[PDB]
Amino acid sequence: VEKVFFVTSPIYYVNAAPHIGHVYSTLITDVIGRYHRVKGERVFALTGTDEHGQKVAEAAKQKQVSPYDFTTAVAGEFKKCFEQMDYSIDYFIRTTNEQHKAVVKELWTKLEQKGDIYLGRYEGWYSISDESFLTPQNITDGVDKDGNPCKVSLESGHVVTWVSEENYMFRLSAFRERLLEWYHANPGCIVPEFRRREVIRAVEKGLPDLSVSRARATLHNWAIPVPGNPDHCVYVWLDALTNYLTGSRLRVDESGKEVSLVDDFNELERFPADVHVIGKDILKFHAIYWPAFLLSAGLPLPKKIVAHGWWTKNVFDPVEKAEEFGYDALKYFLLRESGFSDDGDYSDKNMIARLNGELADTLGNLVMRCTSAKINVNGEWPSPAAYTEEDESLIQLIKDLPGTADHYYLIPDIQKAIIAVFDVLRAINAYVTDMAPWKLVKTDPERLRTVLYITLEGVRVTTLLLSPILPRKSVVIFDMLGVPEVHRKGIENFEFGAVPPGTRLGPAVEGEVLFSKRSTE
Ligand code: MET
Repeated sequence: VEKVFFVTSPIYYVNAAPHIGHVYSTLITDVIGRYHRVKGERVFALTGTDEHGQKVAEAAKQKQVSPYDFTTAVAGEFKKCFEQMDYSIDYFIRTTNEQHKAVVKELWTKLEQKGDIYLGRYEGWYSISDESFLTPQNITDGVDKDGNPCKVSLESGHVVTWVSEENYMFRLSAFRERLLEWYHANPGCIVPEFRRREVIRAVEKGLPDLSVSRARATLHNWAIPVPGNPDHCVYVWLDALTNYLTGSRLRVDESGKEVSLVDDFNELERFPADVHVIGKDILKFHAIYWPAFLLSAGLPLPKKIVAHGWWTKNVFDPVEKAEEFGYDALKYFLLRESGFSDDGDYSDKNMIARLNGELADTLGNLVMRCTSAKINVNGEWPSPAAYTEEDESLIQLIKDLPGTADHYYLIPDIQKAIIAVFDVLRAINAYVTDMAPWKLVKTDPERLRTVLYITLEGVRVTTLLLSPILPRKSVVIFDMLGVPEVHRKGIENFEFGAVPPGTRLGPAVEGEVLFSKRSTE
């Protein structure tokens, strides 16, 4: 089916300021989005804030301001951060939004009508900071900010409290079999695989019913009322997970403000998400609860959930570090340095290593070589002569790259996609050192044409597939290479030889550097 490619970040709690956790999650969302736009598809990327809850109100209480003021402000801080980071997210959703609340009421009522919601009790442990229900096996001893003998979550380490409330309960136990079918039938639906195996083991152990309402007093009334029972409020997580459904039904205008909420999700061709980007901290909510709610309501399940190494909830300010090293450079580092186990190194020493070693020396260097007036004497893409077997060996790599990178982007594994491109860049540099085109201006012009054309085309294709990672620098590179706008996106232009010979380069700046190297501290 030809739909809108729907990619989402998680919606972040507004109890605190934007930090790297959120910037990272939304960066992954943004890159996936951009890739599918470069591929020439329709894209809706969603991000936003998660504004109801005991945890938010109790943080608004701390600053001694009303919940409406505190959330609006922090939401603003989030919006500004994402504009500074230079994402291309299509909409910013807020759970305080009135359209969103309508959708939550719709969904709640649908679940009630199915007989999947009932009035019961929850008597157990709860982490206010995680907004998570925990069994006694998931808790152990620890300390509070006041350093007293309290209990804490094994998951997160935040403080837990015992809760004994009469709650509206969701019949999650009844969705154990159908969830297991979904996992085993769609083995790519949770990524990476070891997290898929985690979710499956957990559901096989057994599922308790899930409390989906709280008594309004406990939430400091900062929540959505349960339809037809204002004594209770809706669990922040059913509220929160529903943002994806809300998002898929909002018409948005030129400026990014929402204007209309359609009745039927099919009208906009967005639901369900093709990728949900999340941190490992919130895997169970997205891989167990969410599909069960959607199963209950007769809605379609998402295609992929990708859970990364960081935690979604010693200073490291992204906006500071981007101002010091470059914006695209930082994004490159975060996407290249870590896969899906979180153990990677985020020191300056390392970023500089990757900035100099890879962005400057591999990519940047190569861009300057194939454009410089010394080597490229006519300032154009020359017409190639006949190809050696060494020429063919490089061309073959260039031709294979798009398919390879495409499979990686689709997993999705953005680290592996980058690596695949840089493998081809390293190869092109090797070909250039070997060919030595700087010598060939004097001795052999017929040959230089061939060498230079291949270089240029390798640089174009590598740059095209890197454009979701380095969106600004890719534009600068293409300008230098003189690539017409039409050839900068679309699967058509993944093919070798898309730009014809005789294409003129962009004008040069006598002092232009693509990536400037920085000192080993
Ligand atoms: C439905 S995504 C909710 C995520 C949660 N608000 C967090 O910040 O981790």
